[PDB]
Amino acid sequence: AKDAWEIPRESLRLEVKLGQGCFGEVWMGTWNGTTRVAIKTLKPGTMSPEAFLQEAQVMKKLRHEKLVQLYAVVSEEPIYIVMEYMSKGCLLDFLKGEMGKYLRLPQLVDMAAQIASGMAYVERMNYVHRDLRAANILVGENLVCKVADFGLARLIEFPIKWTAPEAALYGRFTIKSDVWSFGILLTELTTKGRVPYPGMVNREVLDQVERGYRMPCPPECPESLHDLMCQCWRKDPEERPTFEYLQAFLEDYFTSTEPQYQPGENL
Ligand SMILES: */C=C/C(=O)Nc1cccc(-c2c[nH]c3ncnc(OC)c23)c1
Repeated sequence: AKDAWEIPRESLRLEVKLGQGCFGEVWMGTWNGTTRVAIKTLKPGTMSPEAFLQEAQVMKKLRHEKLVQLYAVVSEEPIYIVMEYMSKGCLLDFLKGEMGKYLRLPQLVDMAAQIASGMAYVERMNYVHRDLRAANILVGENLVCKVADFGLARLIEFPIKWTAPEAALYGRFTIKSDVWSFGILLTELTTKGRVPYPGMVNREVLDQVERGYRMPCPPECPESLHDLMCQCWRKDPEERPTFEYLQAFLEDYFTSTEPQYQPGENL
């Protein structure tokens, strides 16, 4: 028995590869002959069909302007998850590539504010994302940024570099472990997409972060924004800020917190 998200596969056409998802290719396509969509597919043997479809099931419950929106599901093999098309690709590639070279702090903080707004919704809905990072943010026209890849997201009831230590070690995933990941994402934004903890392997990251080590202020990043990162990286997850606070802080940043900001060479 199917629900009202289900469509027939013949209503989809797949034009062009957009890249590799976690478990199969993602394609740009059209739906019902007039809607541009993205279509996540499942590579054979990677994982079971319904484990793949848990991603679609979580997106059925989520609807916000800063989260990539589910459109439709084909729940018979070959499975397709059909969703909103984001024309500028993943944020990580955007930051690393030609276009991000001219991004400066006002645009980067505005992207962080949009991401914080989507995560504030996740927060209000009592969900956790667990895979928050620049590779899982998608960019659209006018530099809209949206939270994507809900493959691990879940109603509240792993790469150590982005994952809060209590989640990596003990599996304690809460919205505060996502707040930690958002702090790491802020470093990806202010370094034009560099890998966090440069020159450290995972085991060193784990040992050091447990000893109190935190990344220093990126070059030309204001101390006030590095302070925000350090708050997101507090050892005690309950001392980390809420996404509601991060959204407001970042939206108001250049009036309330850095009214004297001056452009630099890179930020
Ligand atoms: C950061 C690299 C990366 O993950 N790129 C990437 C892979 C697969 C798909 C996409 C992509 C691009 N536009 C999209 N719109 C909607 N959904 C997507 O994937 C789910 C999109 C980028």
